Amino acid sequence: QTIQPGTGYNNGYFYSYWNDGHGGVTYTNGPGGQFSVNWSNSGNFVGGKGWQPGTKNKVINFSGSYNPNGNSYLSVYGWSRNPLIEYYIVENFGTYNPSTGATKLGEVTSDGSVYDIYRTQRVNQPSIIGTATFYQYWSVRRNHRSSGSVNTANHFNAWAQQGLTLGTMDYQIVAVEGYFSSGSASITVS
Repeated sequence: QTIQPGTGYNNGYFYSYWNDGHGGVTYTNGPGGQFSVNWSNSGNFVGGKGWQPGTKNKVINFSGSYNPNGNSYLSVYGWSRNPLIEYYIVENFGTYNPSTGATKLGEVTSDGSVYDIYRTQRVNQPSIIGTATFYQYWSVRRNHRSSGSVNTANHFNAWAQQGLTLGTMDYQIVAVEGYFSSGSASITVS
């Protein structure tokens, strides 16, 4: 019932599950848009369900439970190509706000909360095209939650307004990410 890292389709949804090989993570696809993650003294991992490709105006619905113990995120997460960008619309997190130390590039209101916007840079890091230097875009929700709706156009438009351009979309998922933590989560996407 559980899987090792990979990508594919499961009950009509794209999934991606990646880990750094440290151990301590269990990823399980469920019926429809559902997936779960249970982790205990993990390394870095990212898993969840959605679409390949994403779109720039999707309304993404999610529902469930998210119980990190340590550094983890719950986000709409994905990539663009040309330019290569890794992006996040962060609905909830654990012990670390991923924007800590990052330069704030604005605010956007969407789906019941203000979000703060940031750009960061990854230097010679793994990516969907190989080792690369690339930007990351962040919207960080002020009011944390583990169910709701995300109107991705509000974010992508706000990012563009601020000079944060997206290329052609690659995948787009609701993802549970961890970085050397423990936790459990069970999320249904639509």
